[PDB]
Amino acid sequence: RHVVICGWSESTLECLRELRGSEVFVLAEDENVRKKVLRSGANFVHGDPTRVSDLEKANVRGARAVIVDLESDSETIHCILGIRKIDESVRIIAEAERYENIEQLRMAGADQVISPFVISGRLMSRSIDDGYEAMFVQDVLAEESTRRMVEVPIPEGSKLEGVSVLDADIHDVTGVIIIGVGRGDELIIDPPRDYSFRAGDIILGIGKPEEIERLKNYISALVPR
Amino acid sequence: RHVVICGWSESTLECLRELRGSEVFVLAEDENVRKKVLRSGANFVHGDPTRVSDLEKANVRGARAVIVDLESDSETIHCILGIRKIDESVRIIAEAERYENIEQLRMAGADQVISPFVISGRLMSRSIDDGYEAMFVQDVLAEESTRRMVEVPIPEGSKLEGVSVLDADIHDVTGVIIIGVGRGDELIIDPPRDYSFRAGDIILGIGKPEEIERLKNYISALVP
Ligand SMILES: [Ca+2]
Ligand SMILES: [Ca+2]
Repeated sequence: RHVVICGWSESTLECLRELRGSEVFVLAEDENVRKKVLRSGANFVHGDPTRVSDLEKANVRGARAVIVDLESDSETIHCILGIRKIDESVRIIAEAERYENIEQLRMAGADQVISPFVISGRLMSRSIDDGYEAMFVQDVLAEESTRRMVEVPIPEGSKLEGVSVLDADIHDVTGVIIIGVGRGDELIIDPPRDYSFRAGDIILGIGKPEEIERLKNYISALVPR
Repeated sequence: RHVVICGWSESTLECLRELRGSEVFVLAEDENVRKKVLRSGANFVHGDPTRVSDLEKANVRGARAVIVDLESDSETIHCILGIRKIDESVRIIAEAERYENIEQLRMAGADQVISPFVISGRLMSRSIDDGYEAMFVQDVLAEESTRRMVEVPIPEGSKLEGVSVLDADIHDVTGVIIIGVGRGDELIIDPPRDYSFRAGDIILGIGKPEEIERLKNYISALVP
């Protein structure tokens, strides 16, 4: 199991740091970065992320995911198109440089498009009086963070299958704040009364590590007599 | 009140979208971006963001905050230093596209640094299996969305002065989920039931527009 990164930028550098301990391959046109990629804990492949043969050389086929961030959005689109020819099942995550290009990255094949500047502009507008929201968005997104945002799936046979958020009382049992539930293509915030947890749901929660393990055990199957 | 933006890029373009309604002044060297800044709803000031005289021309003194978004690392620093020569009472928020320059920005006196690529890279690493965490950022930050994150300050004279979060029962009363409370320069995520609110505390919550305005009224002042 392994991850592929197309393009080397400050974003994919940050990405790789977060992937410490996992197998990762980086594909870029600049040979000069090999040493830093290596010390950053990835395997480096010198080549062109828009050319199929090179994406293939970088183990895109059967990758757990491919992360793409080339210098322009048109290069990123071409890489996306090349990846899809190789493997139609592989998850593709793409950074967009300019807002007007977001849908074209999706149309090309990205399962998800991240727009650093859109996120930045939004935080900027929220940071006029203080920095607490940016404090928050940084306090949670980092793996190294103490109290972090985590995803925990509702397993098959869960205690909570068919049970609503109110009956669940997760925050009392576990200490975890439920900030969302990921189901199918949608993320639901503050689920209403008529929401029941279904196996396969992804709980987006915030909590210290021991509160997280508490949640995981809590949502398990009823142990019969 | 008014806000000043030094520089222009995709970041400040999006920023203006969420500031439509505010008086915003954009100061930038590239005359070519006037038309776009104007359509975006800000007033355009042509000039040099590193220069005290042009920063003053852009209404920096007395400004609620200045946002600095310059391609040059060294210019960002000189911009920060120029603002501070004009008015130390201004909140300064600076964008860093290079991690290397963050400490230089703080040394110069930036109050806050935003690093788009740290957030982006972290979101990339959180998105290997699914995109829910990044969806939580698209959904919650776009002020033009259904259920967003809001800062609501506790006004002096608030009904909730000295009132504990358990006793406050905010989520039950208003529908807003409390994520954290900010006091001073610390953000307390998920404050314990016996934490007592104070004027000047900033409640971080997520809710619908009506829940939010419900919370603003709930914590409103006692105005005899
Ligand atoms: Ca990039
Ligand atoms: Ca910038």
